[PDB]
Amino acid sequence: EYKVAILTVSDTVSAGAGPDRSGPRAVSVVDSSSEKLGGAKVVATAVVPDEVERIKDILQKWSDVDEMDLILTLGGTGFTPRDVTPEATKKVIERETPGLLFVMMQEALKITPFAMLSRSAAGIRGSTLIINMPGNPNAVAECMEALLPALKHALKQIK
Amino acid sequence: EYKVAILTVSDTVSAGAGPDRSGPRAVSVVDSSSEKLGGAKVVATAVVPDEVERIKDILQKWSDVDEMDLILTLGGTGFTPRDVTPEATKKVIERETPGLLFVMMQEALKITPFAMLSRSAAGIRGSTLIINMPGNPNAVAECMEALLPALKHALKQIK
Amino acid sequence: EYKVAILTVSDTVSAGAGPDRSGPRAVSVVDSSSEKLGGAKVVATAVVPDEVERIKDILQKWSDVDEMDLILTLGGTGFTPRDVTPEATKKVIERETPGLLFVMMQEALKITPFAMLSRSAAGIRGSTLIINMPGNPNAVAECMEALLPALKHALKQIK
Repeated sequence: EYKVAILTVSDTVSAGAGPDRSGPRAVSVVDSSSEKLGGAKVVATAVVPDEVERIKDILQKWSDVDEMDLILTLGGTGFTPRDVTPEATKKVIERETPGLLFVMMQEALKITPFAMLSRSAAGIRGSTLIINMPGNPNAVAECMEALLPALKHALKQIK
Repeated sequence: EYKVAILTVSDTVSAGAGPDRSGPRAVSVVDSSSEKLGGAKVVATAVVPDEVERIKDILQKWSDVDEMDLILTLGGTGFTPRDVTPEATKKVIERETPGLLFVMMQEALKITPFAMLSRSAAGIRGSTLIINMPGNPNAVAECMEALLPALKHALKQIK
Repeated sequence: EYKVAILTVSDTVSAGAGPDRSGPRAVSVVDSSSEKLGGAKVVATAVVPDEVERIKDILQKWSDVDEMDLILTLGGTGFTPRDVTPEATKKVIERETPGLLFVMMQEALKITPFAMLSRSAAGIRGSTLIINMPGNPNAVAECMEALLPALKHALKQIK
């Protein structure tokens, strides 16, 4: 009923130099949150390198052509010079959703102060909600737990 | 002494299809916060539909021509495709006031996690402070309570 | 090992009409946080008036030409019409670092609600981290305490 897609952003994974350890975790978190999200299913994944054009193209495609309801990105959100996910994300979103970002930061900071190094963006494009999430496997579970109480209503409101 | 104006953003109310239930609440909250705000009075209200041009025009007019000290908007801050108040507001403000947004979000989240679905913007234009607030009648009371400790000094500082 | 530079923004100080009371405090906070920051030293200070061009030029110079690792600005962050530091900073940064802002706001609000009147910006330009901090002498000590747990890793990540 809600079409979720998960974008892994990683030079390493994209080059075939390493496995995606976060993608599967994210899929499985969404999957077991399905009821709480009002019926949602991961319907597509993709891997891109840490390059803004590659990130933008997918977000555009998944929003404008495939009409996903929810896109989660993983990675490319830190202080490393290659971390460009938020900049790519900011170019393509139309309506910022700063409350989602406030909640993720607030909860993540309860676990570790290193949370302050996340530079995630989030917003709506067309009728797709796009949320940047950190690249390590536990992050999606933690962010999804923080957002989950309200994310169902978020997706319903977007229509 | 401080001139407050309150803008209701709502297709329904603007079309005459329904009453403004939030406007009068906001007026009355400002009014009974007058002492705490250093002497403030709601001096004008207006209703506009959920259209960016209509919203921008009023914010411009009230800031540039009427020289309001404080403009509160109500509504148009959610995830609904018609909710365009923050996008309108972002076009017309000059200096962001992210602390006001942090406080409103932080307090609202203590009451309900659905607070994360607010996309309010806020900032200064010329010498007018503009704050987006949620469309339901209790929200202005709650946001004003969150901001009130420091809003007096905010208005003084703007001159 | 990390090159820190501290910019004081103040019409009064720049004109010679008054001393810098915050500058020396900031230098001394960085200095005595050196170990915790992985070896950092204030290597340069400058004073500029409350004018965006003056502020931008220095941030550009210190980032592009001198290659500072960390720039702290002091002052020009409130609601006063001359307070233009964040606007100047926003023009020169490339990658926002909103978690640093979230943390400073969160911690400052524990001390006083007037913290919500800070409009600080922060972000990375090239490989320089720029953080706006408030103009009063105790602020840099407080903000640095809030950021310190993670700022070492921030500077390492930027390279």
